[PDB]
Amino acid sequence: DRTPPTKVSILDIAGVDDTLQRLLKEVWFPLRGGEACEKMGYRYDNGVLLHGPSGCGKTTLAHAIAGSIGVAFIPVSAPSVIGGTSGESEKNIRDVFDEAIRLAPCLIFLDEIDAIAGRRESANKGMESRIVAEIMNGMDRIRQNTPLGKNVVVLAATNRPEFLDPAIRRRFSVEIDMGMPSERAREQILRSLTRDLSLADDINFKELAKMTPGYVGSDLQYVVKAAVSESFQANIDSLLAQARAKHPADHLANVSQPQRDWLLLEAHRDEEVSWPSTKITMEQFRKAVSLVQPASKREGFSTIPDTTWSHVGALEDVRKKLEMSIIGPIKNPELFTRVGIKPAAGILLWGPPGCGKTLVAKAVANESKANFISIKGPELLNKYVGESERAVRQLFSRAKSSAPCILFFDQMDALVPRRDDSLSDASARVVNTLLTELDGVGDRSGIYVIGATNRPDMIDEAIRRPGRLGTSIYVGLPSAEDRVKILKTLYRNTVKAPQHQGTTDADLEKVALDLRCTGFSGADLGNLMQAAAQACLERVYTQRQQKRKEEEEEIEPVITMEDWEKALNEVKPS
Amino acid sequence: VSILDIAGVDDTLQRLLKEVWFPLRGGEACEKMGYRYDNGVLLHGPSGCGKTTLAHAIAGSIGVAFIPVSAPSVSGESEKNIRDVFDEAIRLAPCLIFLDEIDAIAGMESRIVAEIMNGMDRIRQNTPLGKNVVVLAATNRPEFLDPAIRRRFSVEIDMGMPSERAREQILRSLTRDLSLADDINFKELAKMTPGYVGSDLQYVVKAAVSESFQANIDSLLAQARAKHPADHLANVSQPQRDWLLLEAHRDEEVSWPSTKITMEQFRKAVSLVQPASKREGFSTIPDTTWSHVGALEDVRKKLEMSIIGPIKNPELFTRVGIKPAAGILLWGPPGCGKTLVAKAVANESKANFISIKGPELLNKYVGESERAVRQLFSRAKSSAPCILFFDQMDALVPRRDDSLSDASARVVNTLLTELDGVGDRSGIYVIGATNRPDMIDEAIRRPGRLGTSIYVGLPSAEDRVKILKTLYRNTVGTTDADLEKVALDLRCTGFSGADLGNLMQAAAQACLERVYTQRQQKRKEGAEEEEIEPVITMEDWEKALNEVKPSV
Repeated sequence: DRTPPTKVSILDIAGVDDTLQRLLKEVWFPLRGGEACEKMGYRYDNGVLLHGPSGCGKTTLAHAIAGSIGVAFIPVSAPSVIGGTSGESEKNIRDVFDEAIRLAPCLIFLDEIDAIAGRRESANKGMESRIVAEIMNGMDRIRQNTPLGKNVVVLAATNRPEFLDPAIRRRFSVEIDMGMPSERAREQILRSLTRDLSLADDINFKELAKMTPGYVGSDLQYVVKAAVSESFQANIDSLLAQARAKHPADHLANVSQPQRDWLLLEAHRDEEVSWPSTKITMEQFRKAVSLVQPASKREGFSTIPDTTWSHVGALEDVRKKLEMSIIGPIKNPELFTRVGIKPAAGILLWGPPGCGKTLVAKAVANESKANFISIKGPELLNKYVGESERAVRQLFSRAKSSAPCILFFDQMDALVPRRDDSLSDASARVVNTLLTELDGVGDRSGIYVIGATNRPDMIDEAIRRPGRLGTSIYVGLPSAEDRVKILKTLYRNTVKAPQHQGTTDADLEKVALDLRCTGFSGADLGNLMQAAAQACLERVYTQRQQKRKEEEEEIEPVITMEDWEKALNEVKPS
Repeated sequence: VSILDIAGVDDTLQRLLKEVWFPLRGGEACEKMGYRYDNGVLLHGPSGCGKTTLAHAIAGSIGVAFIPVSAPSVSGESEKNIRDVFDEAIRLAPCLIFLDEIDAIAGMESRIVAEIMNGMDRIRQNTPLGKNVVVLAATNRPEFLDPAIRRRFSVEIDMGMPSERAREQILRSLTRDLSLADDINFKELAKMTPGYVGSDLQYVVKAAVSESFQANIDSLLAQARAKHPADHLANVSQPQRDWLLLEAHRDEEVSWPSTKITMEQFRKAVSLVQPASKREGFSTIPDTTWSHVGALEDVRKKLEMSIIGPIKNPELFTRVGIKPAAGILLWGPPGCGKTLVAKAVANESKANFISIKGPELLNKYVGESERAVRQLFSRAKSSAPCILFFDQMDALVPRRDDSLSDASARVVNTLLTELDGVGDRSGIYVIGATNRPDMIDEAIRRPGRLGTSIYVGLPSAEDRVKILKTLYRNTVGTTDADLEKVALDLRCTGFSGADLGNLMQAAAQACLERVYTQRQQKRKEGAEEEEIEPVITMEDWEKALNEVKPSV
């Protein structure tokens, strides 16, 4: 078996243009330009490493390169060349390299180098170091035993380059990082995948790339399949209706509607009808967002909050400040960079206690359509010496992974004390890391930090430096008349489910002027409405088990004044 | 036909429609769409649930030629056979391909997996785009398949708890050639067979056959006993006597009665067989009533509004616009009657009740430690609606003030993700039970997840009377009125479910001490007639109550 390549050609891959260009100069040139090596009398062989996150299409890229070059290609997987009998797996590697040198020129894709060559330092078992030594000797066999006219190139891929032994890691000449696709790369991948498929003219790939911060190419491959399935859903329902009308015959049985129609589909079988030509509607792409989970979800993704600026009352000047400071750079980075405005990485919110300042950050996150990550107050402070700052640094690393990102801390007053006084030592060990991280990335990384505090005058001055959390904004408390819109939008987007109901919009205005509902914010009003609905449902459940006992129906979801009255008598501010 | 013989699988066919019927028959829709449609349907379920039956049903319903492939059906020659199958399948398109027990030959087997990969690629690239073939397979365990095959086989259909009609029809599909009487009524057997699967029904029918023919066997035994005079021939023991009687006779054959298995024998076999596919299965709806649980009227109402209301009227909460909580949290005295509280809610909800006995899910495995948690939620979703009980909640997620143990983090994050995924409409609610609220992971107590903390109270005096009555009945005058006063003792107030049992055991200690003193005195002073008496009077309970102290 000469191991011929396949047809996974470049037309199916995109978004890796920066990396793919380097391959043109590093792997294509030696493989078929070996005649240049022979004429120059210079052995020109190389080993290329493609290290990147899992599910980035590395196998597809290798297959595409092998198919495009057209030379022999021998893929090797790490588990497939491991034998229980100690002394035969090394024979397998030797035979693979002998085949490579014999069937020259060719390309070797030794997949999952991390699973075959670990660290020799901790390799107690002789097999682990034996494999590394075998690869080391085989690389020299490659470099020497060549016909001088047709060199061979070795391609390897992994996910943890640090896990590789330093010796084997050094042998691969150029290590290429295929990071998470950017907006342009994601748009290119989405448009390339939807190549042969008929697309609706209103499909906008740009804002497709815009709502997917943390997805990966494989995640996009699942998303396109989900959207295709949703498009086929309407055609399947149309087929079901066409079967119900084409051969009604009342029914051939009395089992169930899906089974009853599937009998008709079975009965037709050979009969065929023209299939309507449907184009994937843009609504289905947005529907597919929830159908495919992101790879970077479990790692504290904290999906974009659904709360909008409606949930917060008035504060127009505050919203203008936020739009000009954070939203604007994210919305139109080109326009702001035209003026040369470096996006400030830090903003500070101070004033009343932690009533609803979190919702302010969620509003910015939703407006910017960027990932939001929060922290449960001073949860980062632990008794151990080292892990106190390790979580802080992991936060910023994850924010690097999911760009853009929103890192909103909670109650910094207990996490970054003023270190001017010669008091406490562990606290300084964390604030120093915080200053370093803030100073590190504020320009174009897209990771903006939002402060949360209620005594800004007692916070340390080094953080309030410009570029860091130096933008101080005083978020107050919404007034009574502001609560009119808040209650209306809270009730409207939640229930609104069918004159004879218990909406009573005037009751919302009456509640908004409650004398005992003073210290309430966007979160407090939402909690109050939740409590009122819970009390109303309690009343419904109580009444349903008495009047029916002495059965009419599930009587009513009607919400009366007494529900809100008991809620306000059973609510505590802050 | 195919559907008529396999009913109760409405969800299976509904999920199968647009992934199977669409490409095989209406493949030209994709050709007009210009989209290749490659998938591998992952079918999972215990043996006997009907994987082979549904496979042969789709094969007989499509009407095209089908090749029956199983695990034993096919180091290079079997690979060539699979190439022969696949190349003709793509050549003879459209066609249906199914590989039964695909797990058993996808572990030679690695070469089989490589052949399957190459075949799926060649189907992807060589299809006419208008008449394709679908690689269908069924596995008794999804975990056994290769992870690469797992990712490639991203299409799944859940064959969960078999329907009553399905169970009845598969019972009849077990009894084709069985010589049966006319008294069999398969309808009631399925209705009283909630917690069994196809293999379990096979066990049930085999036990029924064995018990039915036990009538023939002991008929022969009685005939042999009456045939041979002189009382008996073996004085050792009854079964050895039966075997000795059967040995000598041997060749003197008799007309074996043409016995037909009766429904009564099936009823007898139902009780004997109870595997439940687990330690408890899904523990079919408990019979505990709210009269069993003592008082807790406020607690009862809180459980109503928190869990029972969402279960009874799922649309009501959506109409009010409140997402139901992920479940409840229980705390207070030790685990005396928390299971009663959970079982009462399960019984009123009339849903499945699955409980985990604390530090049992965690074993020496670390890879499967989270897999067990995932599988529990998967089965609960399959058997929706269901309630899940976690007593001794401390055994899984103590306070993570110091997030050091990597396995603990892997467990807690996975458990949080799974419980958060399905808490609103899927009908699965998880019950958390422990002794102290403050020894649980903090990332659970906040709203949305298990943030509803409910305090379970100690049993009352009327409950204490019944608690004493049950245990004292198990110890066997009864003196029920005396036990009432014992339960009404002021010094006995500071007890709980565990405490009364230890109090009774200590009272037995004083009683037997008095018995020893009487035995010594009567034999020596007052011969050794071992006049043992277990009667317990007020002196014993009073002395034990004074000698026993309340717990904390």
